Amino acid sequence: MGSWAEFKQRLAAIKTRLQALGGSEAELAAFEKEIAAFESELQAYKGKGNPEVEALRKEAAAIRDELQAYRHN
Repeated sequence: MGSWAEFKQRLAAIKTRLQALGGSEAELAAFEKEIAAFESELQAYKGKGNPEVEALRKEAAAIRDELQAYRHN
């Protein structure tokens, strides 16, 4: 419902910022602070969407490692 509506706008917000990474240190630095709130909120974003947001647990995973290189790309 409206819950997954805002979560979709966030995944797209990281697609543009990480598109540069020329600044990196000041760009994907806040990124790490994001994926962190993606787990604690994944359960508190609604009654308890475990399977629903579950798919977002596999995609957000690759969003962390690939972000380790942008730190200095």
